[PDB]
Amino acid sequence: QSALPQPASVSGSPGQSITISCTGTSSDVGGYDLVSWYQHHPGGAPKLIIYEVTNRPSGVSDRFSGSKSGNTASLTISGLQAEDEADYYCSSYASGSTPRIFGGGTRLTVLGQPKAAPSVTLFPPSSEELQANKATLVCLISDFYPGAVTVAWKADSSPVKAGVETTTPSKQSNNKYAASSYLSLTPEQWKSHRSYSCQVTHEGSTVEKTVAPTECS
Amino acid sequence: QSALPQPASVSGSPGQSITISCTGTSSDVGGYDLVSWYQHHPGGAPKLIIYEVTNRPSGVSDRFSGSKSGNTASLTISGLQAEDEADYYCSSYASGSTPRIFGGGTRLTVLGQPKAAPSVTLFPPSSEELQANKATLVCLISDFYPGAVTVAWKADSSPVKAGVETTTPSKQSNNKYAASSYLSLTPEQWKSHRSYSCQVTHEGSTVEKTVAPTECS
Repeated sequence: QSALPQPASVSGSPGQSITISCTGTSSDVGGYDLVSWYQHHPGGAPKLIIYEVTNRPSGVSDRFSGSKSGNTASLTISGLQAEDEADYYCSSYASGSTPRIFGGGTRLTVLGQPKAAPSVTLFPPSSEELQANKATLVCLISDFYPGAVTVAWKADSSPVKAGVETTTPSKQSNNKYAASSYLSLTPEQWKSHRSYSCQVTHEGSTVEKTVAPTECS
Repeated sequence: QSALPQPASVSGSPGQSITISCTGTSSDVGGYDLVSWYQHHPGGAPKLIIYEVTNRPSGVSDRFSGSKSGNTASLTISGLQAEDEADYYCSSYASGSTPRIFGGGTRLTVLGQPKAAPSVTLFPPSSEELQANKATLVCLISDFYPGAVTVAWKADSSPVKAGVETTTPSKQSNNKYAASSYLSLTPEQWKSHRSYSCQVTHEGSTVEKTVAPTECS
């Protein structure tokens, strides 16, 4: 059955208030008082936050409330908090054969959250990695907001992008983002050049950390 | 409410059958014959495929079926096909504050190529980083399929969770996945132990990589 149309996404700021709509028809949202809403943080389990149009399970913040008018239902969130950032869905009892149809979901981004520069950390090819005749440098970028980051490499004060590989900013528990830039090199080209560096640029600023061939007894 | 735990990840090949479980209590799964299963493709709307434990709404193939025994419910998909690949959730009616509790979901992977065991590489704290009174270990996981892994860290045969951040696996060019996990530590904790080890599990198979403070003798 065709889903209940919902805004693909919405954005707000801490303390603000947002409304997410769920468009139904006289056969569902508008035919009964059985509309539910779910909050779902990807990776986690969906959570029932509203049922029977306006019922809010105990344990669910009063900042959330639901309602409907005609064939459209809405979920309103007040005093937006960073933790409200998640996906939200609606569903309704239907007059057809389907016992319950669902909305297509709405991703709610909570902006305004504090900014922060990344704490890049450069690693030299490990001992074992060198065994398999391999050598890769790791530029660990962590605790930064937004997930906006651009990285470059220098081979003895000379830009070299032959072997660069950066990951897509994965979010973390501390809510800040993290990513790693790899430089798949040769145990040959590493034990040759003097020192490799990593230049991470986050929101205008730019940080650098260099590492050179390490050897011991 | 506490999520009804279900397997994080399961895989199957075209034509085979797979079974996913949902664990609950006498207050929910056990207390009613109101278990549901939903199929959800990321980006799309959740689709109800099983309700009332074993009931199947119209339009839904006979390949899907549910059942329960005590406090554990189960979904079975037979004659697997590429399209069945998605996140699956269960839910049950419940007594108490919230009317319906949901499971954490299970990502099903219908094998479309041979499985690739993960290649793991562990990096020790750089001397440079150590100076700044910081200690970070990086664990790299590459070329694995299905794209799911769990990562754990140990200190001389003992668990660790503080400072443990692990990324989401991302699909690579070669159609296989990668991921990484780092562990923040104090140069003390580092030197304080004989060694730390990274444990990666893929499809039940677990491999380890260990590192020791000892750099020079």
